Amino acid sequence: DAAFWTAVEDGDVSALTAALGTDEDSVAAVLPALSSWRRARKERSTVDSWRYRPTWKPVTKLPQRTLDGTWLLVSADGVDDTDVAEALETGGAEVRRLVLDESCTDRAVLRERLTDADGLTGIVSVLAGAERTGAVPGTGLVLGVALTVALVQALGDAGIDTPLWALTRGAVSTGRSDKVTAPVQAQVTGIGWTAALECPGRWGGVVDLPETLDARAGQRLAAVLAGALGDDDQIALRSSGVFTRRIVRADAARDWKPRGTTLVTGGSGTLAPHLARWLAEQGAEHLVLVSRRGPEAPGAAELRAELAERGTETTLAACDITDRDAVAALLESLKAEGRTVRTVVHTAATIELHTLDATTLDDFDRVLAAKVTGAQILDELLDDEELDDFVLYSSTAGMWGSGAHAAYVAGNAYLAALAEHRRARGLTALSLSWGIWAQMIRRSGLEFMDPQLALSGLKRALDDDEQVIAVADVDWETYHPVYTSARPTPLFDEVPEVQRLTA
Amino acid sequence: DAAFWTAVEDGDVSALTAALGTDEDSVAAVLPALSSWRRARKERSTVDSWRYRPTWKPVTKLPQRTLDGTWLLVSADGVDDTDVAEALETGGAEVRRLVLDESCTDRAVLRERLTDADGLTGIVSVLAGAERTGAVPGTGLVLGVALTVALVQALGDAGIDTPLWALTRGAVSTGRSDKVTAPVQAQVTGIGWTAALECPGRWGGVVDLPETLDARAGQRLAAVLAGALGDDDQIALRSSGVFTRRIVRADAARDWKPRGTTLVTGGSGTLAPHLARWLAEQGAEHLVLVSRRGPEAPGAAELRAELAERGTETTLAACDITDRDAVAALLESLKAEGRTVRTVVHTAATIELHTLDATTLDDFDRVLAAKVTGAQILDELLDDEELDDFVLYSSTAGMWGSGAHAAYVAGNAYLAALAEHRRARGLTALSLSWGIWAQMIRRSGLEFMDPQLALSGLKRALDDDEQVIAVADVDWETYHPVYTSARPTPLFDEVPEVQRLTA
Ligand SMILES: NC(=O)C1=CN([C@@H]2O[C@H](COP(=O)(O)OP(=O)(O)OC[C@H]3O[C@@H](n4cnc5c(N)ncnc54)[C@H](OP(=O)(O)O)[C@@H]3O)[C@@H](O)[C@H]2O)C=CC1
Ligand SMILES: NC(=O)C1=CN([C@@H]2O[C@H](COP(=O)(O)OP(=O)(O)OC[C@H]3O[C@@H](n4cnc5c(N)ncnc54)[C@H](OP(=O)(O)O)[C@@H]3O)[C@@H](O)[C@H]2O)C=CC1
Repeated sequence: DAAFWTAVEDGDVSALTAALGTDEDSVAAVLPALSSWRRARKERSTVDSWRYRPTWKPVTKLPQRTLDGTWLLVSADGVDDTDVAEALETGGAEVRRLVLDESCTDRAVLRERLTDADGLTGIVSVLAGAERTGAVPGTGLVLGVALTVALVQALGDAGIDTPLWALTRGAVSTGRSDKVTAPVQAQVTGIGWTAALECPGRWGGVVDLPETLDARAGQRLAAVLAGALGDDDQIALRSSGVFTRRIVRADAARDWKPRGTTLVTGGSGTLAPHLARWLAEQGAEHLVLVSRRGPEAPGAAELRAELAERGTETTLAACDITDRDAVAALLESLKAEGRTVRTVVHTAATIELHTLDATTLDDFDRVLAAKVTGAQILDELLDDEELDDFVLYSSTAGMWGSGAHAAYVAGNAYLAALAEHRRARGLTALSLSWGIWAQMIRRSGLEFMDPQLALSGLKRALDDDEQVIAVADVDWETYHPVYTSARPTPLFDEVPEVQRLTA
Repeated sequence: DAAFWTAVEDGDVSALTAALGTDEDSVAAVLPALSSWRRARKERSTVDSWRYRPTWKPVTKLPQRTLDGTWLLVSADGVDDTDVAEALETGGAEVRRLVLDESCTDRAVLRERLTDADGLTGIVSVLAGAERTGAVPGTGLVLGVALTVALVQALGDAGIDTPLWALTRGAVSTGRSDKVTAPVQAQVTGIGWTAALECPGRWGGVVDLPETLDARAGQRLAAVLAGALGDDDQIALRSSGVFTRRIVRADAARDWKPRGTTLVTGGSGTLAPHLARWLAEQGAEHLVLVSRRGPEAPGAAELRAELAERGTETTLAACDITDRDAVAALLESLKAEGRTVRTVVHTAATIELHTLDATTLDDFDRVLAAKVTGAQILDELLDDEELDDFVLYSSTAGMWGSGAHAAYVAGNAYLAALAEHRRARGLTALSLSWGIWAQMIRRSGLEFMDPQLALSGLKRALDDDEQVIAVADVDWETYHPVYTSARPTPLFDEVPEVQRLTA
């Protein structure tokens, strides 16, 4: 068999006409079409091993357990704690409220408030409630987001090794009819995931909270906070009970074709070229590539021409997607040609590394602002009528944590949520998590992907009206052990090849 | 893939010319030859899962251990015990010699000698040394063979539950240059294997002994007898150390063609017809089918004709292979045509069931005498020059034990040994262990085989100048558990599918 297929895989051989004994003239009559059919099969089959979804697994049996000692409950602005204070009280603990203000975004200012606060038993932050937007210049950062990075920083500054937990509400979808209601808080989740990795000694976990925290949910939360679930840190809480998160392989409904005008942000970018070629191969009649540099960008003028030869008019535009009125200018402009944007693809991003201890608000802001303010602005303006697609580029760094990627994970998890939140209200949106496209890097367990195969991923996704998926080549037998080397986790236990390993 | 091959497997479809897109006229031009190539592949691949060899696994680390209490050492005629008595003495035990005589072949007569012999610690029989041939009328049974069945019978009669062990010397080949020197004793092995199954409470095991039992080998034997090896009952002892037996799958060198005259015993038989057809398909120009009935046998005259149409003169002969002078008559006869017998195939057998407690010497003799005296007689007479093949038909009931098959196992294990003994002296011989050919039976874990596939087994064997192999379809996941239900054993641990199960 391997012999047989190898022979057809390469072609230009008679090892077959031997092994089969059918003349020879009727071999190369069939050979290419068979050689094709297995090129195709080989490529569907590999791609298949690249797709993954995050999913929520019910906890069948929640070990009964209560809280002990003292717990600091960290809020801000006008974030209500009561409902959560009550659960910790009735769950057996003594509660220290620590309210914060915008000036605490400063890690020095904040550490000054952690006096009379050692030998705590646990810490609990409901800073994700602080969704307010204009309260820390000159950043565009969300209040609670900043305070969160602050809080983590101050505690490592102060040397407080007591375990920290973050609570969101409305940032996860356990599925069913569990709408995402506050995509913003998924930023904190994002940091949470990452802090798990960076400072595993003092990170508890993160918990989405149900619309209403009743008594049972109270008790449940208290048990989770206590330590009930061991190493299981990503947790949702519903009135139906408790779920922990897993990453699963996707199971191996229509067609898809680029109509009207297609917008692509991050045009000056690295991946942008592959996508634009690809889209021109799908019959794209007009591509708008947007990017601050835009026209006068290092590959801009030649790929413009390369696409103009295949029949695709591609207008380069210079615009900053962080600019409500520039983008509004451009959008309203084309509508006056008049175009119709049927598809947006949002690759606008600046990937800068940075650790949580090191980073500053301004690094954090720099990384987020393009992806994020990008999407909200696109989300505000775009017509939402007729435009049948709205694809967001994302990363596994953001379907789960990565060391030193806190902001990018924060930004990427927001994309997914904003995607889930839009679908929730009946609007189209796909957040797709790549995946590294084509050595220091490659030993981490990640493998690089062919841009075309990788775009096969995206085709399938677009055909299937997905809302969030990953497309990535992972060698789990080296990835997993790297990943867990400090902190252990069940996040990947349901990935078959990761099971074999565990045994 | 399964789709793809199914389509070609059955043929007469265009699901391919679709899935491939290569016209359609050039599909059925190739389809049959491809459809053939996978018929062939499918059949090599199944057959492959049918082949097995017995093999001997070195015991790396022999738990140090000695013997305790009293051991009865059972001999006969002029079988020397000393060398073995000394090992039990120096190995820490008190020794009761119990010599037997031909009249003890009677289980009543024998039980009268087991008075003053309870609360023994173990029993040891070296009855396999009694290879003498004319000492129990009217049977042709080997002395020690009969005494062995006797001994087992008397002990269950007497209710003595102390564990029994049988020693042979020269009946196994650990491989290397380990010649088989006394094929006869493998009969006792054969019973031994079976008694393991029938009365597992009082059976110890069986041990081949090295040419010379020195002190180290003494110590080793004493440890084996003590209980060192636990559940491991088939054991060889060499100066290099101790081996236990395993059944392994064979690994998936020339060609083979039936020349001159081919002799087939068991001609009137069930399998004989398939073989004769098969041999006529290999270009056999003359088949001698021998069998007491011979000419006037239930299918004889028509298969004779059926083979005469394909060009193969097949002479039916009436002869009893238990008759040194009849067989000599017939052999010498044909040489006077003159023929030359190039190939013998020895299927002459009477498969009657019978338990060890129930059986009588005469049942035991009936079953053996055809297979066995058959082969010795063939072995004595045949020219051994020019005749390039000498195939013996055997059974897994005889590559290992079966309940109630003691005699057939005894006879089948002798075939293998006589095969190994002939090769040892540079004579050709193949003992092939089938395998059931095509429901009460089939639930045991055995599956029936196509006569043609099954003969593919034999082809490969004959091409490869094998000396002993099995060809059998076994469902191990039901066979193994049936097999071990009373008595546990490692005999099959090295068969991959039996490992999975154990876990
Ligand atoms: N490359 C890879 O292998 C991987 C990529 N990804 C994801 O895929 C996407 C593409 O990555 P890649 O192309 O490598 O990233 P790049 O950094 O190459 O692309 C960023 C593009 O966005 C533009 N951009 C930056 N800031 C702004 C702004 N304020 N307004 C408008 N445009 C801006 C930049 O153009 P300009 O500077 O001209 O404005 C640049 O061309 C990313 O969003 C990333 O999350 C995920 C995993 C791996
Ligand atoms: N059938 C199966 O599925 C299996 C077969 N086997 C092995 O394959 C072989 C063939 O089995 P099968 O054909 O079923 O057995 P059969 O009982 O059908 O064949 C026995 C043949 O040998 C002849 N025979 C019996 N006694 C004597 C004698 N004293 N002299 C000459 N011939 C004698 C008989 O003919 P007549 O009475 O005319 O003399 C009979 O035709 C056997 O040796 C067996 O060990 C192993 C496992 C399964």
